[PDB]
Amino acid sequence: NAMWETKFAKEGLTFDDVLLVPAKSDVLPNDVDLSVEMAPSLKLNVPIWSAGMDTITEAKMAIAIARQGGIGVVHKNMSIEQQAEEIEKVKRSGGLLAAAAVGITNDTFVRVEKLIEAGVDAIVIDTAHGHSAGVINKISEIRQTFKDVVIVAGNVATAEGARALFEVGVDIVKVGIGPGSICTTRVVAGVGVPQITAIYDCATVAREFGKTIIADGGIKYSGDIVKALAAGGNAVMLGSMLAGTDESPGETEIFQGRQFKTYRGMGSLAAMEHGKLVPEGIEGRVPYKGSVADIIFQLVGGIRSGMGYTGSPDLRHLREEAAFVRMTGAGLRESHPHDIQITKEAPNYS
Amino acid sequence: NAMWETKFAKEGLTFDDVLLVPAKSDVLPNDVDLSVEMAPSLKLNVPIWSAGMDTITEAKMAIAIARQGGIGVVHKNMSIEQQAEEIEKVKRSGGLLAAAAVGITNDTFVRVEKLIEAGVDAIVIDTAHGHSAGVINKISEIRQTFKDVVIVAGNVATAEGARALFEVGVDIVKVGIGPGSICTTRVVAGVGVPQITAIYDCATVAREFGKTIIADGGIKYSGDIVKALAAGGNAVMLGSMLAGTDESPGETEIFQGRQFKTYRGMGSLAAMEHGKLVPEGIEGRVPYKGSVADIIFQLVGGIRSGMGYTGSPDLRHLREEAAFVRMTGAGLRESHPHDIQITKEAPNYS
Amino acid sequence: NAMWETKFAKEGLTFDDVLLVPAKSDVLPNDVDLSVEMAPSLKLNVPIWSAGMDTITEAKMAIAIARQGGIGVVHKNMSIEQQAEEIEKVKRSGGLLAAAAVGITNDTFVRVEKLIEAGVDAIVIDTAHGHSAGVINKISEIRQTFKDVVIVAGNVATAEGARALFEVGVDIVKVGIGPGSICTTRVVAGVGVPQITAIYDCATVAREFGKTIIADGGIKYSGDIVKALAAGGNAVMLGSMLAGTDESPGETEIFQGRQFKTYRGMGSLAAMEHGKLVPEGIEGRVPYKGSVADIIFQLVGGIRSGMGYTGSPDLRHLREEAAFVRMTGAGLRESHPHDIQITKEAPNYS
Amino acid sequence: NAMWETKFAKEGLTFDDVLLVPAKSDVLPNDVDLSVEMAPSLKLNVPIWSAGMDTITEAKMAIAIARQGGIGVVHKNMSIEQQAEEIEKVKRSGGLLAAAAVGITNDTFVRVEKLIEAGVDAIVIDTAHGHSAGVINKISEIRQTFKDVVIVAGNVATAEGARALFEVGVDIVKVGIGPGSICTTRVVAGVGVPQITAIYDCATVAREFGKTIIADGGIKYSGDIVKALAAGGNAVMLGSMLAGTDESPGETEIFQGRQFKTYRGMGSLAAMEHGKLVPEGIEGRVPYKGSVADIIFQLVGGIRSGMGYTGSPDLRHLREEAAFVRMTGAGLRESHPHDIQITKEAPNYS
Ligand SMILES: C[C@H](Oc1cccc2ccccc12)C(=O)Nc1ccc2oc(-c3ccncc3)nc2c1
Ligand SMILES: C[C@H](Oc1cccc2ccccc12)C(=O)Nc1ccc2oc(-c3ccncc3)nc2c1
Ligand SMILES: C[C@H](Oc1cccc2ccccc12)C(=O)Nc1ccc2oc(-c3ccncc3)nc2c1
Ligand SMILES: C[C@H](Oc1cccc2ccccc12)C(=O)Nc1ccc2oc(-c3ccncc3)nc2c1
Ligand SMILES: O=c1[nH]cnc2c1ncn2[C@@H]1O[C@H](COP(=O)(O)O)[C@@H](O)[C@H]1O
Ligand SMILES: O=c1[nH]cnc2c1ncn2[C@@H]1O[C@H](COP(=O)(O)O)[C@@H](O)[C@H]1O
Ligand SMILES: O=c1[nH]cnc2c1ncn2[C@@H]1O[C@H](COP(=O)(O)O)[C@@H](O)[C@H]1O
Ligand SMILES: O=c1[nH]cnc2c1ncn2[C@@H]1O[C@H](COP(=O)(O)O)[C@@H](O)[C@H]1O
Ligand SMILES: [Cl-]
Ligand SMILES: [Cl-]
Ligand SMILES: [Cl-]
Ligand SMILES: [Cl-]
Repeated sequence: NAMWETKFAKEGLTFDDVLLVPAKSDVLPNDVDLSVEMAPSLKLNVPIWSAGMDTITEAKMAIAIARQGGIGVVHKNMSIEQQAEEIEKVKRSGGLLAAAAVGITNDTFVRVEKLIEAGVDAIVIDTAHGHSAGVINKISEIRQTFKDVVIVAGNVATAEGARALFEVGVDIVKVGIGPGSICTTRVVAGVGVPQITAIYDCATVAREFGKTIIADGGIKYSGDIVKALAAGGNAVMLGSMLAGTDESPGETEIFQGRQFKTYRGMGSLAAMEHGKLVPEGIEGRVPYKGSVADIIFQLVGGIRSGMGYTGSPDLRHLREEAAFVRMTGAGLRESHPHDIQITKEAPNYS
Repeated sequence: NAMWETKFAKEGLTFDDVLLVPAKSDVLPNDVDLSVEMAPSLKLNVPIWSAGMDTITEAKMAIAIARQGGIGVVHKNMSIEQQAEEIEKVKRSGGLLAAAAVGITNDTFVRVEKLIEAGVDAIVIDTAHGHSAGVINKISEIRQTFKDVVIVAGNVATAEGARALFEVGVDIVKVGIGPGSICTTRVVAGVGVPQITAIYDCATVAREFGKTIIADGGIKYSGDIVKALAAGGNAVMLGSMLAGTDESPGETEIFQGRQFKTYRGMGSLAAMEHGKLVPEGIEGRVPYKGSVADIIFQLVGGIRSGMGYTGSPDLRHLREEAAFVRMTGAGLRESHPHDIQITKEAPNYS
Repeated sequence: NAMWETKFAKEGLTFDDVLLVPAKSDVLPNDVDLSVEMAPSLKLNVPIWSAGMDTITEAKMAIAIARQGGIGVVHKNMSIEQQAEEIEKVKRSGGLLAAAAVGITNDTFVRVEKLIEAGVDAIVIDTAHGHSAGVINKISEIRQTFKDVVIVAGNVATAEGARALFEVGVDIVKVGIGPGSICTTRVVAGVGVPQITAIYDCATVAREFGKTIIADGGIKYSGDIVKALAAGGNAVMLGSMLAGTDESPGETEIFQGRQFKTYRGMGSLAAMEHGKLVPEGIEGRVPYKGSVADIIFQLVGGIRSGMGYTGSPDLRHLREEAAFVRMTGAGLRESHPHDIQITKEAPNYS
Repeated sequence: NAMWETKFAKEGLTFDDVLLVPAKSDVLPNDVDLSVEMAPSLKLNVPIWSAGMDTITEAKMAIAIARQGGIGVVHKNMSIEQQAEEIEKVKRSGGLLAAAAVGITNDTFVRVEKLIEAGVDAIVIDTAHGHSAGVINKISEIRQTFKDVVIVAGNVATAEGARALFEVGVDIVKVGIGPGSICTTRVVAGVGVPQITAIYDCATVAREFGKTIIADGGIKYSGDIVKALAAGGNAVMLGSMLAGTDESPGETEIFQGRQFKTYRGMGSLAAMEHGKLVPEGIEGRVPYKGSVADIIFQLVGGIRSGMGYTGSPDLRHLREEAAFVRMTGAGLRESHPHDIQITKEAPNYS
């Protein structure tokens, strides 16, 4: 049995397993082009999507991140009327780009229709297991019903899963099973793929179709964005790094003389109340980060620095030509600050 | 010398070394079939055995877990009359399934006979080193004396050990040398096999015989059960995850304003008093977990979630067709929640 | 250049990298033979040498460990008259075995002569770098001067180093560069070999000569002794595990309501005062352990347990036939107790 | 696409991944030759450069380290007149060797000229990404303008980067992208090479040209210097290990009853104020270390000890002939002191 014999053949890498190799460079960081074409009708100035989560992205977040060159995915833990109204708030703030999450439920077709009426630019079909017959069949039916809307669908973590979604007309495949900071899928179900490998395997398929992927989950620092893009992601999706900003939906708390905000998985127990299956996320708090504009400024600055190191004048070169080097945990220790008592907080390092 | 030259050839994986790869799925988690045939006369509704330990399973535990679809192994740190009486309590609670542990001692044959008189469904011949001449010879003699009883025998961690036990008529081989949470076998004797590899090597033999194995020890989360089953285990045995429940034999203590219960290895010093050799277990305490019904509900929910991800409609497909991906410690860090202060305890994550 | 190209070819394992595989066994732990012939005139009942260190072995320690079946190496941080007098105390306690450490200094020949006059059974030529021209030349000269004395010489960590010492008539080669608990050789000089690999490479040479080796340093638990012997060591040398016993030279201190004893490297600054080069050891304290008899009882019990698991009826079988399995750090975590609050101290686990 | 297929082919090692193998030795540590020819006109008695950082090296540091056999790189976070004046202070302290850092800015040519007028011995062209067209072109122009000055240029971490700099007449290539203790390049930009591999790849090129390299960053102990030199570095550059000395520019602070000094990356926010791009360093404090003379004495003593172990009579033999052994994290744990409560601080181990 080939299936029995190859049970443990596959290997997987995540962000902390790899570094990008410096290469000959002709481009300064400030001259790098960060724009990316997600689909023929959807181009971003910076390759960053904000996560469709009820503690990350409502209209306030989507407005802030679109003004920085990204796009926000308004979460679906609200009525169809409310979610459409959030989209109208974004479009009425200068015609900014806006995306909106939908599930595979009995309201999906009406919800998509009202979101399109509100001016939405992308529909984000968000499911725990995108590589399933019922999901692929509904997606294909959505694709034929709404022929002109940009469709993001996920999540998958394998070539075969990304191919199954591109085959039914998905424009953008969202990649990531288990890497999220608030996620417990891998300890509760035992299922996942290390995220760098998942990006790489799915990007290989996306290139064959001429489409794009979103690297979703597990990003901890600006350098992880560069790794995610160089592994083949056309853009990334961020929760943890946008959590605790002014524009995120919560209100700040004071715990032990310091400001925090709530960040919780959409599969946590509390989040599923807001909208049977056992939880696959936890509920937590993160330190108050400040404004989205300031955070994106640091992220973008890390991407530009990385691309100056790799000689990437645009994201295409970073995706196609940047090489990695594998490292051990000892290499990870060398990569972070070591043998030093940090006295002042850096704006891009905690 | 081939033995000298191959001293370090073998490699071993445990649960934290691997993840299950998501695959094309046609089955929702709630429609998954969790039943397993351990032997022609013994079928379980959920593939879970409770450990034959004096701080895990007496009649109260065996009743609770059988009512959830599993089976309990009543421990043998009691007289023959007492252990038979515990079995009668289980059978008088609605004819529930019941198993009972026996050693290889001078009372084994009488103890097995009285347990069969009490209505026991499986005999669990529990030994530290199942792959030994004296144990295999007594087991074979038990097999010929009691021809119709389901026999579990262990523990082994190699193909040759599992084969030696199946060769003398053992119905179910219990697998695990050293992985137990309360176990020190590997630091005291230096002996063991990482548990995923041990399950896989033994399951390969079990398939040749048409018999089954129990993956015993080292399970920390519900996702480890899915890994254990996908590595070839027909069912798992749990101590740590059932420790501290209402139905476990101890009484709850209050330490620093919180409830705990005693959990100790059957090879710890205190456990061997209750029933020379140096200890191979420690004595500890675990937080109070609540009822067995609530804990099994979370475990079962993780198994169903995992099988929906792998597209396994029953445990046979999970055993034969699910693939793994290997990961580093960095991948393990990504798999658990990271970079977040958990504020609310999840029912399936500590 | 082959030397340039193979700079990083070699790989090395230590105790925490490996486990012993259980095998078919015909021998109970209590029936195992632990005796070992170190040289034609030197046989031990248990394969354990106590370290020649000024906080481990003087006459009191050598007496206690010889009474348990081992042999003690009286340290040389004392005059020739004093060290010879310590040996007389051992021989006057029932003719017990006794060994004594010598350096390569300008008193070595007189010191060896007086120790032989006192009845010493083995001379332990202790040097930091045994694989050096000056050391090998003095050793060869000692071998020809004292033709009938058992000679231990070390330390080396490679086949070529062990071969160089056996070539000049060394009876027993002591193996270990850097693994000691109190040792900083590897961080100060950058030099060493992981200890399991060092034992294995040197044992390969020892078998060709028909001689023996002592696995010296890095032993943390009784299971490490079994790994050390199965990797090819004929016996082990212990410092850390005998430190803090009643029979060790220090007096007990009380720190924060608990008893401790001093344990320090013979290359620490303080130890070199007692007897230029930069220190290669640290000075520390360990918890009070109790009597040597009780500690050896636990160690011996772990060895017997390990050999029952591997089916080794004597140490020859363990050396020649026991197989290992390699494991990751995740496997190490599974091997120790995990996910449990230990409440009672085990006699063989801290 | 070969670039796509080889995205993860490369592997990298750092100091904690490797140990030096002991070898046959004819040379005592005190007889080892530590001198190194960096360029035909620049020879050092010990192979150590002090880092060109505003919390490490001004005239006071450069004087102290030159008096120990090394050379100091006076940092450039000061005017041209001030930096030239610091160099005059060094030359007026007995004609000691002195080096000075320059950037690639609009003052570089005047700054180099005034530093040469002051008697500087080496120019250290310090850039974040030495493998860039603009940097290589300015360096080549500096080489043709100042034909007789020793030129150090960096930093690179690849063979192709080192080759590009040697091709334009650089005498000494400085190697290290990301390993620095105060450095965040690898987490902010995602870019780097584990330092042992980076030294080895660049040294391979340096040998073809007959030139030299400086191993810059990540050195934590004296043993790391030996590893860095044996991996092919002709000398090392130190920040962390010289930070907090009397001769470093800061003044000592008292924090919680203990003395500290400020150590900060030249890419930290505060350091860039002293002289847009996002920070790539943090600001911290280190314990007060004492005098440079005492620290160098310990470092040099570790190098001599290492070379006695490897049988290296001079640095050429260490570079060309010393072999390494690879180890896991378990091997790293064995290499440091373990299972001991250090009571007295060692002069070469924290
Ligand atoms: C409860 C869990 O929730 C989540 C898991 C992962 C990511 C999340 C992100 C946002 C919100 C919730 C999330 C879940 O839906 N689990 C789950 C597990 C296996 C499944 O398998 C299927 C499925 C299989 C075959 N056909 C259709 C669906 N749905 C599944 C849902
Ligand atoms: C003291 C130790 O106890 C246990 C070890 C491992 C798992 C446990 C689970 C429940 C209760 C006690 C356990 C033990 O029996 N150790 C031990 C070690 C090696 C042995 O080897 C043999 C043996 C070898 C050859 N023939 C017969 C028996 N019995 C052995 C017992
Ligand atoms: C100071 C250090 O001390 C020790 C190191 C390692 C183990 C110890 C155990 C007990 C007591 C002291 C120890 C040492 O001797 N280091 C040292 C380092 C390199 C050497 O190289 C040579 C040497 C090389 C070539 N010929 C003769 C001697 N002796 C050396 C001594
Ligand atoms: C802000 C950062 O600062 C440093 C980074 C690394 C080491 C440091 C050591 C001392 C002082 C500052 C350092 C930097 O210059 N980053 C940076 C990143 C990418 C770059 O790419 C280029 C570049 C690329 C192509 N042509 C010319 C320059 N310069 C770059 C500078
Ligand atoms: O509770 C959940 N379980 C599993 N994954 C989740 C859950 N909630 C959000 N996610 C995923 O995790 C991503 C955010 O991960 P982060 O950026 O690492 O914090 C989201 O964009 C989702 O893809
Ligand atoms: O003290 C002992 N020493 C070694 N293994 C033990 C001991 N007691 C119980 N076990 C094993 O450990 C299992 C429980 O492991 P856990 O589920 O990881 O807590 C039991 O089912 C036995 O197989
Ligand atoms: O200070 C020293 N530096 C390096 N090795 C030492 C030093 N002192 C003792 N040793 C070695 O370390 C062994 C003890 O190691 P332990 O059993 O792991 O504590 C001794 O038998 C010596 O071989
Ligand atoms: O802030 C910075 N970012 C990145 N690297 C730096 C920065 N400042 C200094 N370095 C490098 O780090 C080296 C010192 O590293 P350390 O010896 O490990 O403390 C310096 O010689 C520079 O090569
Ligand atoms: Cl449409
Ligand atoms: Cl029967
Ligand atoms: Cl003699
Ligand atoms: Cl010039």
